[PDB]
Amino acid sequence: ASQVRQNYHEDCEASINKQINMELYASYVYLSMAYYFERDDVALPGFAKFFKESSDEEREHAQTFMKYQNKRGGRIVLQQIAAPSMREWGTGLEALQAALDLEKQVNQSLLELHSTASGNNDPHLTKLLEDEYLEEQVDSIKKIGDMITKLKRAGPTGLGEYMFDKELN
Amino acid sequence: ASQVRQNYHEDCEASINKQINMELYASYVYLSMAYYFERDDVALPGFAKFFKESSDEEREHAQTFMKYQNKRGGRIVLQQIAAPSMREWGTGLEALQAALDLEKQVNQSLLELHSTASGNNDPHLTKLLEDEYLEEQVDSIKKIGDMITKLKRAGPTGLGEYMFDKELN
Amino acid sequence: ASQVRQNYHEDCEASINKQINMELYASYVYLSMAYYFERDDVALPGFAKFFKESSDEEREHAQTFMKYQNKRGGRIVLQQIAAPSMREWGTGLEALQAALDLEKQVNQSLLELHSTASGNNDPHLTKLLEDEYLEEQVDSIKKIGDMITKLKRAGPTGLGEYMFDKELN
Amino acid sequence: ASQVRQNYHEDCEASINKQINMELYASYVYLSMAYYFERDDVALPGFAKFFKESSDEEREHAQTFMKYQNKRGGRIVLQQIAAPSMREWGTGLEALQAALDLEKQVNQSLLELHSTASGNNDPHLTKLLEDEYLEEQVDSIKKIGDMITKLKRAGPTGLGEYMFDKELN
Ligand SMILES: [Fe+3]
Ligand SMILES: [Fe+3]
Ligand SMILES: [Fe+3]
Ligand SMILES: [Fe+3]
Repeated sequence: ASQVRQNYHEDCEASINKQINMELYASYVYLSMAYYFERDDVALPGFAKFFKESSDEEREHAQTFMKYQNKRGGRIVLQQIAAPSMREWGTGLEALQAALDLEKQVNQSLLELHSTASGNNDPHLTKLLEDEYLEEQVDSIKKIGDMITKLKRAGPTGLGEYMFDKELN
Repeated sequence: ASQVRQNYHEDCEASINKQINMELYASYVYLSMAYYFERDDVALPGFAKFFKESSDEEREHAQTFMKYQNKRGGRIVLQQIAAPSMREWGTGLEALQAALDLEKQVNQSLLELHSTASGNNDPHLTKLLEDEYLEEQVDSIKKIGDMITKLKRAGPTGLGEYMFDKELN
Repeated sequence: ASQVRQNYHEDCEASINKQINMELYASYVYLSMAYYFERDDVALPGFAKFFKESSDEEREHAQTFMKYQNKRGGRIVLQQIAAPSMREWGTGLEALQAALDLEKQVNQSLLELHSTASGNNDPHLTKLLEDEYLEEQVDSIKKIGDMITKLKRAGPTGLGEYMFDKELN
Repeated sequence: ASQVRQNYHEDCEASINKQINMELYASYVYLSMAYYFERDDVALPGFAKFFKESSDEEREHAQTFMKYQNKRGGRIVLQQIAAPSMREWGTGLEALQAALDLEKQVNQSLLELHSTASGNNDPHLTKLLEDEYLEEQVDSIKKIGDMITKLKRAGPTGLGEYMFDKELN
């Protein structure tokens, strides 16, 4: 064990590692989405910049978990990162319904982790998750939900999608 | 009691108290509409900003009458504020016609209050109403009218509404 | 309907709607007190400014819950806002003890709402309540307490109240 | 008659002259009050500055009436100015109850004049009075009423009056 380790149970150390992987996976789906919308036969630069910033952001989240793992005395164990579930991501609206569901799975994974931290009476870890991750996921979800409604209104394809893309840039 | 009351009749004092309630109700209707247009399944932020400013400006008008009541010597009587007729305000065009409707009611009330003021030979109260309320009300009716015409032209729903929303923002 | 709702239970949604009403009522009580202390026969402008800011900060809290309801997926239900228990709030000290009383009621409500949030394992709702409401409420109770003690020392009426008013300004 | 005179009835010309005198008289009472409070055995510099500014202000009002008399084609007829009703003005509170009543008489005289202007269908003159004089008198009255209440609270004499005077400076 570690010299700084205090009130840090093996269960929570294990879930932070699985969470790290999950965040890297989401970062990777989003990176895949960013350059999909930069294809000449797609050409949605607003959508691309948006999923690029999302990929950055998820990768940021993984690093903060890694830093926390070290801060409490746990040990970072890095696993394989899966291929993006798709190689081609469809229409703008389809890519957004995808990210909505993906941020929801992550939200679900984070809430299960907060439950683990309560159960093990780790107030430091519950505060971490309530302040850096659960706040972030709920805002992210609401933002994409707004976007899905806005994009459906403009017409999810054709001229409306062209205009919506501009406003996302 | 009061030491400033001069040429201030009781049915004008009563009218002002009843007007303060009407203004607070309208403030709460526009507040209601404000947040309706933030629901993730409505997502019309321009409509939301326009109605939040409207809630503000109506609450201001109520405050201004409260200040007036005291300036003249009358006594403020605040009644309960009715719940808005709706929880869901429908489409952007339906909410605009609701506001147009509502502004005209407030205008009619204000014009009755102006009449009562003349009837009792209160030139101060008429001046207050003419400079502070009837001027603003007729302006605000003309604007919501312009808005309704523009929105019907842009196509009341669809891409047009998405575009008309962005100008309101 | 909503596309963002995740881990958002109905009795928390209901509590938030009932809390929004409570906040709007308190906003209207402080509004009432605000203008009471402007009557030409009361003329306590420091007390008036303190209660007008209080009306503002309570209306803000209601708005913040409204924003939260939408962020989580719940649906805002606005009820009628009761008329304040009084039209004349008595002396400066009597109005302060009224506010102290009222703030504690809101605090008790908020603490019940926090309890309901834990009961349903909503760590987001507890975090919202802890950072946004319980923190501000306990601060505001401590301030009105300090105020009440100072005003009783300065002599609750008389010259002391005239002087204590000027500090509040 | 005059080359610019249009829709200006002899009645309204006559009342503007009596009003001019009245304003000069009030200016003169206030000048008398200003230097009363500068006596070594009184020494209330706040009260003095306040009635000095009032004397200025009333004298200003008389001039604006004179200018209006010329603007419409009437002719300024200047009468004797009475001695101030008192040579010694008593306590601070007594001087303020005096000015309150004096501004009320003037308000009464102005309202009678507005009535004359309505009766003669002179919209220019009713607008003049509603915008430069009735607005001014109601504010003045409310201000002095506030002051009478504030001063009674501080204790209308002794230490409280000393402190109130400072705040008026
Ligand atoms: Fe993440
Ligand atoms: Fe209004
Ligand atoms: Fe509150
Ligand atoms: Fe005057």
